[PDB]
Amino acid sequence: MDERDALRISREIAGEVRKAIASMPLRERVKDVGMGKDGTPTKAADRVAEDAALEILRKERVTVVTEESGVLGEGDVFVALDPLDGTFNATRGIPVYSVSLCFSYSDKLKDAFFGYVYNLATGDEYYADSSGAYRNGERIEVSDAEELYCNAIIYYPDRKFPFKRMRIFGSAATELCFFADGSFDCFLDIRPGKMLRIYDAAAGVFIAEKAGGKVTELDGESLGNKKFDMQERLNIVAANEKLHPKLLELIK
Amino acid sequence: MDERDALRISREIAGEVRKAIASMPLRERVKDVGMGKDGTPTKAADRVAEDAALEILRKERVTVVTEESGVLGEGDVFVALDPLDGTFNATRGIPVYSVSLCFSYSDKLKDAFFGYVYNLATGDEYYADSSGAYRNGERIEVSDAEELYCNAIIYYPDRKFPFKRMRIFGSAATELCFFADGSFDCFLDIRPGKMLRIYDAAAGVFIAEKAGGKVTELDGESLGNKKFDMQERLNIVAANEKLHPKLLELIK
Repeated sequence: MDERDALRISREIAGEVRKAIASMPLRERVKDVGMGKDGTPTKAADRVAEDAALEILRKERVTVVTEESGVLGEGDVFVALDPLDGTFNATRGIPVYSVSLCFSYSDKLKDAFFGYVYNLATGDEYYADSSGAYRNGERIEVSDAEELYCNAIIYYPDRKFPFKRMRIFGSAATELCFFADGSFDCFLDIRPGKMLRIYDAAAGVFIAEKAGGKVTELDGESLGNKKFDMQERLNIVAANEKLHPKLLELIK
Repeated sequence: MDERDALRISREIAGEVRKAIASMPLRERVKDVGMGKDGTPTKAADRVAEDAALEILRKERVTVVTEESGVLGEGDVFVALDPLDGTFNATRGIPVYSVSLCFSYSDKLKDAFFGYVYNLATGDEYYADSSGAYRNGERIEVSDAEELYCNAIIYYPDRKFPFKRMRIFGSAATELCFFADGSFDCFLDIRPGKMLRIYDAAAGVFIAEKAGGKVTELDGESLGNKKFDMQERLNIVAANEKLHPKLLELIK
């Protein structure tokens, strides 16, 4: 498989996933249907979403990692999948939630060749391959935000901070694409618990990097060897080249 | 003018403003045209929305209160208007932005008789009146959660909090409706630098209260004396009756 195929498959899935959820009323959406492999409630909206995506990835030779079902298949191309990133918003009808797809030629983040995040409430399509990163077919780049006095997305502000704005929308994949296109100056998940997961973050991170952002763990080190399995966890500091060090500086 | 005239007027307004913004590209929305009564810039999105609103409004016997154009007119129904709350979101295609209107029978919030918040992105309509609070014409009520381990919108977390989730979406009027809804268990604007202005607070305050919430100043003071005219900005502590007393202690 290659980048154009991943892009064709991802679009297949988003189209099918968006119709599975769009026609499901909030009342149906919010009901628990099971417990995820990941340990949290599977909501009905997650499993309808998760089901439309699996019927596509099934016909392809891959190893998929997902929240509800977990590790699946035995293909050489690994897929980190969040069929529904922003479930809480979806169940509440808040228009910020996405499908997120990251494909890798190995079990580790550093071998990623495609990343895709599709917001299912707006039709906004974000992706990245070798030719760069795009929003709805258009080239995107991080901001040239060199001041600390900037627009941050952060999980979770814990103290006084110097940001012009602070936002938290409930969809990490999607907010990583808000960083990537330059609509926010940085993204931070510095929760000491290290609560962000690999299917949640991998499409976003890769996309953010293709758009020029620097994307590291808490301490500035590379995420390159993050594993596409259920037990991986991460923290994230992401901003352009000049701003990134100041941020690391800030939180240290 | 009565609560029924107020719904009719709000709806036509929602229509014009929805029409105009929907027609302009992001690159346009974001231009500074640009100086309003607070010293914050007026973006092209802001002006177009205001113009559409005001055109409809001051055909009425009203005093308009807006940040952009300040206090307009001399009629004695007072209308707190913000034609586009969530401007930063709107200019980047992030779909949480609304037109907000609160009609009172004096310049004081306590004489409020109608509140109206329309999601310009999604078409969600919230309103309240002496009959009750609605979302897309279905009556609503606030959650009844009683613990601080709840779902909170909060401008801004500065210390360690016990909440189950914290969110910050960039449109206080919409966000007070998320609370009004039960979607979120509380709404907190505790910023030491009380920045919230009455025209962004009044309607969602109005709707949340008709939906059963307790909504007061930061120390628990009543909001009925806050005025549609000027200089003072709000702090807000919004929650069901059982959680509100607890929130007041916590932000001690």
